[PDB]
Amino acid sequence: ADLEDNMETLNDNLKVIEKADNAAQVKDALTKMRAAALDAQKATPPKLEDKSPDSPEMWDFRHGFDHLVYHIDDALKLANEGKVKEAQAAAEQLKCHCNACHQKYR
Ligand code: HEC
Ligand SMILES: [Fe+3]
Repeated sequence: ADLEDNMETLNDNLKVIEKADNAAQVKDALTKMRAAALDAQKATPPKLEDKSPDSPEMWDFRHGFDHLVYHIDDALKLANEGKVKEAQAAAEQLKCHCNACHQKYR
């Protein structure tokens, strides 16, 4: 999918997690977020269109998604342990990282 669609997937599923009734629901949402993060990582954002694909900016952009995936994986651990509230709180730790990338590259 294109970058905009993957961002909608991230945004929608964070809301799903916030509204979830059990940890399996959180797990399913996080799983979709993981996949959308890795698909987004393949994209070139508009603001870097005129930069080298090997530029430090593009590596930073890509690495931002690695870190999002790292957080998703830690929250998945909690979700798979049935810890719905902890897993929800861990998913909220994503938000600053959404914001930081947006500040740089949106
Ligand atoms: C870079 C490492 C990013 C991270 C991490 C996250 N987002 Fe993002 N997002 C990024 C860019 C470069 C853009 C602009 C793309 C463009 O074509 O203009 C966006 C945009 C969004 C949007 C808006 C989509 C739209 O059609 O305008 C949303 C709703 C969004 N991003 C959500 C989102 C969330 C919830 C994230 C953390 C879970 C997140 N993004 C991380 C780059 C990056
Ligand atoms: Fe972090």
